[PDB]
Amino acid sequence: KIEEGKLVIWINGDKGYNGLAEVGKKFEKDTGIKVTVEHPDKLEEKFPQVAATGDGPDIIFWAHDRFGGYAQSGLLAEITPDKAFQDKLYPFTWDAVRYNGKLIAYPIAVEALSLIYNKDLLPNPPKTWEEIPALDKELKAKGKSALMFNLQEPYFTWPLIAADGGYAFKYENGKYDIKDVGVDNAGAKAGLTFLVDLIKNKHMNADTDYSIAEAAFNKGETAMTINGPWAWSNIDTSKVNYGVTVLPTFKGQPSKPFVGVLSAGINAASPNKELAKEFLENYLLTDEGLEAVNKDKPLGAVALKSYEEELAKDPRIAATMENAQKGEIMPNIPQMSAFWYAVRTAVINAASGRQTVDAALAAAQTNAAAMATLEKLMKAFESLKSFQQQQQQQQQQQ
Amino acid sequence: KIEEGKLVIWINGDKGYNGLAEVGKKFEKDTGIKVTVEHPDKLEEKFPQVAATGDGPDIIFWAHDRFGGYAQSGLLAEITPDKAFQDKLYPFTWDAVRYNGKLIAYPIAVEALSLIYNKDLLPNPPKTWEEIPALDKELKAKGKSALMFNLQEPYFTWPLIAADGGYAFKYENGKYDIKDVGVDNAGAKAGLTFLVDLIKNKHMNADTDYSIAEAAFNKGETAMTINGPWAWSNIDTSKVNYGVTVLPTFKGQPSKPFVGVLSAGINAASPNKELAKEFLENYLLTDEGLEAVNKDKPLGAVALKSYEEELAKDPRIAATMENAQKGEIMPNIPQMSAFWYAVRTAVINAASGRQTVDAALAAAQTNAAAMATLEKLMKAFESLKSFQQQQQQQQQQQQQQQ
Amino acid sequence: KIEEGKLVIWINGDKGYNGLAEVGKKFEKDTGIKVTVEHPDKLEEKFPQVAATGDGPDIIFWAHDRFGGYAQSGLLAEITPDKAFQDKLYPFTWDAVRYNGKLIAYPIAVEALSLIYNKDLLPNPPKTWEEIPALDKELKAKGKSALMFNLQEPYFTWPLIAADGGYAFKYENGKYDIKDVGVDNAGAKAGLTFLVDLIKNKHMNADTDYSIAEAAFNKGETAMTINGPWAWSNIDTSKVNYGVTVLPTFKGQPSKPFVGVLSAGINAASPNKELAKEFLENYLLTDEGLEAVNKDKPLGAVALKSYEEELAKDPRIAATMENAQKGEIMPNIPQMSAFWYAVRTAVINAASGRQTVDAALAAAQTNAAAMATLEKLMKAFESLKSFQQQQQQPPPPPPPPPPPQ
Ligand SMILES: [Ca+2]
Ligand SMILES: [Ca+2]
Ligand SMILES: [Ca+2]
Ligand SMILES: [Ca+2]
Ligand SMILES: [Ca+2]
Ligand SMILES: [Ca+2]
Ligand SMILES: [Ca+2]
Ligand SMILES: [Zn+2]
Ligand SMILES: [Zn+2]
Ligand SMILES: [Zn+2]
Ligand SMILES: [Zn+2]
Ligand SMILES: [Zn+2]
Ligand SMILES: [Zn+2]
Repeated sequence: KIEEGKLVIWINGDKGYNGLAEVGKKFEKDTGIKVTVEHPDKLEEKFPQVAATGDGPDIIFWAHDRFGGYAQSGLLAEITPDKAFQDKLYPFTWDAVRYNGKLIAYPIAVEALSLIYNKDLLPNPPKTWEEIPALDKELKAKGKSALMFNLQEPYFTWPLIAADGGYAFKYENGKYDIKDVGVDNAGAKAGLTFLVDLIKNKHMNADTDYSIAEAAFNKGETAMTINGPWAWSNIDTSKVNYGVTVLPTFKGQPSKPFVGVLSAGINAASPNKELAKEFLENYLLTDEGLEAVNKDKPLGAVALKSYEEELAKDPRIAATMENAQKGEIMPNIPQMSAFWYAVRTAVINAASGRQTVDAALAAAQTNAAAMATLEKLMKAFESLKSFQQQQQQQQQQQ
Repeated sequence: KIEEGKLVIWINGDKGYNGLAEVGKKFEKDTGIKVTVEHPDKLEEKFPQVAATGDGPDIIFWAHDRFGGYAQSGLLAEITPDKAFQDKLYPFTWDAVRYNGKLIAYPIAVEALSLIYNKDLLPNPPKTWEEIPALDKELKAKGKSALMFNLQEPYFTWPLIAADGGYAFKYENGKYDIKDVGVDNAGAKAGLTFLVDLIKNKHMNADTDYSIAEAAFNKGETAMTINGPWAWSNIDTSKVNYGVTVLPTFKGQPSKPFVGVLSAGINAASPNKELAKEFLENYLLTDEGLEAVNKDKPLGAVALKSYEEELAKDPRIAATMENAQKGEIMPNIPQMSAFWYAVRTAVINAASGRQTVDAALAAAQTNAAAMATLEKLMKAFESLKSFQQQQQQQQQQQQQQQ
Repeated sequence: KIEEGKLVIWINGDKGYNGLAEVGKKFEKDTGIKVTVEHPDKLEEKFPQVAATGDGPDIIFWAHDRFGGYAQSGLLAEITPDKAFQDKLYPFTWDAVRYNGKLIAYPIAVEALSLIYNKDLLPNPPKTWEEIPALDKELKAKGKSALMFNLQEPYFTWPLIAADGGYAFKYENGKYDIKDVGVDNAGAKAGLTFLVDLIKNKHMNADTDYSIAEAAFNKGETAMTINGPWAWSNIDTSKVNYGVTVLPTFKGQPSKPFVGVLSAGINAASPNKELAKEFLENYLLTDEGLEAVNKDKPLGAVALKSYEEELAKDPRIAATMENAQKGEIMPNIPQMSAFWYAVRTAVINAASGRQTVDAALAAAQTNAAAMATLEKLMKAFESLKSFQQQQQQPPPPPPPPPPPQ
């Protein structure tokens, strides 16, 4: 009992859900359909629980990375946008929303790391990573630092590593070639070498965690930090005059940051599949649909070109999109979670001086793809196999 | 002990074993060799203990699915029958007895599921699945039911799931590309959807096992049941005037039931190779040779064309063969055992309503890839504590080198 | 040590480290870089500890067989021998020091099983295995056996099993198709069948290890035995007129022993790679270079052509090179560990007569492909989850494998 001639939608309670209900209210006045917008506890964990029984929302708004886990479990139905509508958003986005070579959701917003500098002590930010050794020495004169960011998290260091040539998995025609990890090619090796070199030369530091990093920019002790939109709402509080632009280029090559995409899919057992697709087609994905959601909580850079250009005037949005346009979509696959853990145990050891670059990266590849399925096959089996035998005889033992 | 120079034969019991002694009589005359037949108990597991060591029977009659594991263990010897002899049997029975491109057994009899109907309620049975709902209410008025067959089983339900396009492991070129299941494509979805509908719309029950099915048709409480030749004798004793025909077609596509070709194979450690392949190729696989066994215990439809027509006059056999022709040759690989438990839980979840079609169904592919691996890792685990444990320290090394 | 501006070399306490050291003070004078030659304990284990951290020697001398885990763990650096230098060595040795298509070391010495025969009991040695039966009866009368070698080992039996057409994996350009395990084809069957036939035929015993075969030869109880260069020294002390020649041919085809190649690899962390390459190229590996090492302690067959044709004068050396050119460059991949164990139990079973040739040979490769992931993957995450999450002998893992009922 998901619905019956109405649209109940799910979206995280920190989003522009009030602006969405306004789009649902304008939708109601136009067709005659009651559009409930909800925002329950850890929905992304509770959704695959009820949607498996055939219940819950008609539509669910979430970042694409968590969608592959639904799209595989047959919880999302395939969408069907005509080519006329497919051109309205962006070429790179659609690619973030296909599972098994077929579109599984409508992309809403976008999320990419950008370079945040202090215009007061640094009015013209660097175009490359190569003057940062030059810039830190100059900054050390006034008791300041050129760069200070979280090295304890792979997502933050990945823009540099993947800048020259490195890549997580090889995306081939809407079908990631899983057996093609790229944390070994000279590009990934030269990248991480540079990162550790800055730690060695003392142009940077090692124990910089997110707590320290963000709070080192708000007091104005550093010239630059790399961080995504979620940080903007803290630089305003700190008064600090802040500029946002494209990341610096390494070896002349543009940096590759991982790009998430807030997207909305349609439930597999949601009878109102037409209305759900109807609401999303020309009520939310229209200029206003987003303008209305944007007012409640700004969603950064949007998927829709037409409204993306209207929002482009804002430099921060303008740069986030430019960073996203040369970035790699964070793979929506299940082995992605093992990659992160592998690359994390790499960069921690590489920076610490436990393993020389070339060794820890080549180790990551061996204990990434191989330790990806090892537990997967085992856990996924020992969970379902025991569960199967646990639930079966207990059903008759009730 | 080495199997002996005579042709020693093993065979379960249910089949016409005394019928082989009559074939051994035509064989003891021309070539003059004593053809014994042992009827062992639980031999489907006692074979890789005697034939593994170099003993066991020269020949073994058994369903082809079990022959994969025998074949893979190197216990069975490859055969090469005449190209003209191969055309003596149905081309589809040949693909049943192959491993990695190599023929490893002689096909005897086929066996597929078929529609069984009570002539005194359905004088003309439906060719279409879609008419099951309409026929149910028409019979419910008389206090009856349209169809009733086992649901706690993938063997019986699969025919419908597979009907549209759903398959186990893909067969391409005398092999199985295992990394290519098909319990999730549109076909497999459309099928199980339809089956779950008859359950929720009350045209059909959910908790129906085999016991309730077979009996209800014998008691005349249903007008159709899906079953094989193993229940023919029971409906003979029920005194119920029953028919039998080709399975109902879903979505204009023929329903595909799992096949089961009974076959004989010559084991590797059986030096009496030529005799076996002589006796089997000619003496048993003659027009008359099959009569002999069939006369003891009926074999159902047979792989041999010429003799097939002879029995095909009985519609019961003609439809078993017509349904085998258009079905899945039950793959003889190790991963197949997993396919069962995964669909087993998939179909029971879909029927009880606790999950849904696409939901419980997409799980089966994840369960198929997850169950197969550990089973194909646990049989080495048992071997590591029996070859690197028992062979390394229990026996010889402690029994002589202590 | 980390070095920086110098050259620290690890070899092995028993090889011609002195001869290498003389090349050390030779190179030292020509450039200005003092070369140190050290011989640590169990260095084959020590290297992947200290090298992984950016310490250890600049170059390492070891059998390419273990260089696979070094090249894979990213500890060794890629080399670049010019086209002219490539041709200077025996073509087949270059295949020994390749990883994922890349060269990861310089080959030095070659070591392959040979055929050692007593000249007194048997002047002209048999060139075929099919003659072993008839030769055995001939010697049985005089109270002697024709051949006795190690049977509780696949490194000694394999040469025959593979002689017909079998192999470990598949090398067809510069890679291994690991899903190819060829211990099952007619070759292996016909091979092992012959060997097992000999045991049942009583032409040879079943409970023969190394120590027995080495002793029975040296005492002159047997005519022939299969053994590498390492056993020569003991036959020298036994004063038994021995000769070494090519292995007996089976079914017309040459026999096939696994080839080992001593190699000199350069650490990835070495700041002075240029010196390491210049020392290993233009010094040690030119006639005189090896001439030094060989004099402190013999090397056997050598990767270099010029100095080989001069060493080959010794019949035994030219017979190791003959055997090696027909041998099977032993794979350095991590799967090789399981393969050995697999064949070990396959032969121990076939010899004892428990299972048929066809069974033991099919059951070998299934136990091998299952074993390849049972430990190389299981013990790989087992220790990773143990540490990165945390807060000779297989010793099997957990967890709970509940089946049925
Ligand atoms: Ca349109
Ligand atoms: Ca608000
Ligand atoms: Ca007749
Ligand atoms: Ca077909
Ligand atoms: Ca030292
Ligand atoms: Ca000089
Ligand atoms: Ca040159
Ligand atoms: Zn909420
Ligand atoms: Zn500096
Ligand atoms: Zn407007
Ligand atoms: Zn109905
Ligand atoms: Zn020493
Ligand atoms: Zn003999």
